[PDB]
Amino acid sequence: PNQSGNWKIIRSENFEELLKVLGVNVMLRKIWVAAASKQAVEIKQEGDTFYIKVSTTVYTTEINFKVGEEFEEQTVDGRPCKSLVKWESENKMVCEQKLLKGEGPKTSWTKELTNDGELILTMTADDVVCTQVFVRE
Ligand SMILES: *C/C=C(C)/C=C/C=C(C)/C=C/C1=C(C)CCCC1(C)C
Repeated sequence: PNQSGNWKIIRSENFEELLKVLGVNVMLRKIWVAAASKQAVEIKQEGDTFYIKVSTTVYTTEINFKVGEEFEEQTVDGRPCKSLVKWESENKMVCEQKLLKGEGPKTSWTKELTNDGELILTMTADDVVCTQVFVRE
């Protein structure tokens, strides 16, 4: 059941708390928290192959992966990492991340398309879980 589409954010929970764990400067946190409620997300899914574009005025990223194959992306705070996505269930994928260089909080993300048509993203750093909920444009 396919996640392709243009998605608009409706709620963002614990994003500032996540940025705190990641050590992001407070003045930057305020800007990023504001931008998080205005983001645009585009997904192109063909089976296990994904393209994801996340766009805001301060931050934009493009993610490319196939489920089950290691790939490179960045942590939320911008550090290059090695990632691997697996299906946890029919509708929900989970990504484990490992920094290329250095140490820091354990980070991961999940993405799920629900029965009622919401896309739910979670992003985790150590004990803090941020949840962002999207609906189709
Ligand atoms: C599967 C969906 C993924 C992996 C989405 C990742 C989205 C981000 C890493 C978003 C990051 C943002 C910032 C770093 C600051 C501006 C607000 C966000 C939420 C767009």
